[PDB]
Amino acid sequence: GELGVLRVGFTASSAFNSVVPTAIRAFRRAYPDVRLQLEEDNTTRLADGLNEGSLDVAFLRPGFAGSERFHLRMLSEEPMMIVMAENHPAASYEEISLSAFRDETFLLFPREIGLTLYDSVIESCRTAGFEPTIGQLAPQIASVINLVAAEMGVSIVPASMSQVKVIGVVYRHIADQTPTAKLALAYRRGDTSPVLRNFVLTVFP
Amino acid sequence: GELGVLRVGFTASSAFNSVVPTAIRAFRRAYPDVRLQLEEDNTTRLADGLNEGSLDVAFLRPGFAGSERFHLRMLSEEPMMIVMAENHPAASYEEISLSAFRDETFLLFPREIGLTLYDSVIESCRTAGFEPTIGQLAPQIASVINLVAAEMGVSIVPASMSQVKVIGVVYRHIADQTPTAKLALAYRRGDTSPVLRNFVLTVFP
Ligand SMILES: C=C(CC(=O)O)C(=O)O
Ligand SMILES: C=C(CC(=O)O)C(=O)O
Repeated sequence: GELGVLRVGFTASSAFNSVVPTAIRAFRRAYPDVRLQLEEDNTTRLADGLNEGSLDVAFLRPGFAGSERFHLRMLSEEPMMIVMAENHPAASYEEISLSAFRDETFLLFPREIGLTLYDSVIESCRTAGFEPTIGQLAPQIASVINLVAAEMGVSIVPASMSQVKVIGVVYRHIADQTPTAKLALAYRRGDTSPVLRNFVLTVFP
Repeated sequence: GELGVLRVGFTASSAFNSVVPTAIRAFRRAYPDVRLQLEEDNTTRLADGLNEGSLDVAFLRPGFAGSERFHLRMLSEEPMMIVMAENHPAASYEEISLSAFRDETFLLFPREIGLTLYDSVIESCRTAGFEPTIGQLAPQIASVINLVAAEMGVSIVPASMSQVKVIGVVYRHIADQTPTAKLALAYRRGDTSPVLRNFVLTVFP
């Protein structure tokens, strides 16, 4: 499996986690004659792509319905952080608890694209003792961060999204809970393709 | 047109330009009873969405084939910048000329999603006197930046993408040419909807 093409998907936020570019670069160097066709889409779409054979492997968020039909190998777990406007009152706090936002508007992406990550944001607020008020939905976490800059609310994001230094936003660690965003390598059961095997073994030497 | 829904599209990179969140927030405050349905997609898809009626207005890049069928109002022009790995030899230069990359690999997004921006990157290199070697394609400019962090090549991006401070990349202004990335508000000709009118007049008071 030194020649051919591999269709590799990942979520938009997952690309900001170092494991994704690290794996892509490592595979390209070890197997230069395998063309990587890269697709950026959310976990719901990536799982469907794996199921229908339009993707060969994906960096996605584990836990979705039917995930037991695929192989899932954990690649990164990272804390979740609050993103807020620089002038938000909580930005002056020495320690940030989620209860400070019990009456704040949360911006999010539409649940249907990534149920597990969306639900983990809601449950984080529930663990802090409140039902969050969800305001404007935006398509991706980067889109949400840009609306946070316009003071439309706050959000909770994978820690690696703190690289997205939109002017006028700040990222803070959460004093509660330690909610975590998870990234796994996903691929079909009983797909014995040697190219896929070479990719999986590159990601997990 | 104080009630209803407006379907608003924008490209993933365009959200990092302040005009997009500024306009969305201003409209939401002036017309709270109009629901904004936000879609993030590239200029090719946004133009098709406007044509088929699945979008009402878009922040897109002007110049595409058939653009004369729509209204296009310029909203922002910004310089384009080089994004490269922090350890690239040109990162030490006092002034950055595109000819320094004449033998470097350029990473880009697939041309079909945004012909005008893609072609402006190629022509920038041509104006500098070389045909660029295009390496790995990634789906969006943010995806490309993350691969630049893995030292897979360099790219040219709208200046506002310099907010995307992926660890291990740097952004530099270009000594040549002044290549510019353009953002326009696009909507259908002869669409007399009062909600759309209210949005357009919010963006251009
Ligand atoms: C918005 C999401 C959630 C998902 O696709 O699982 C992401 O960027 O990872
Ligand atoms: C990749 C592009 C080009 C386009 O969609 O016109 C962008 O993010 O703006």
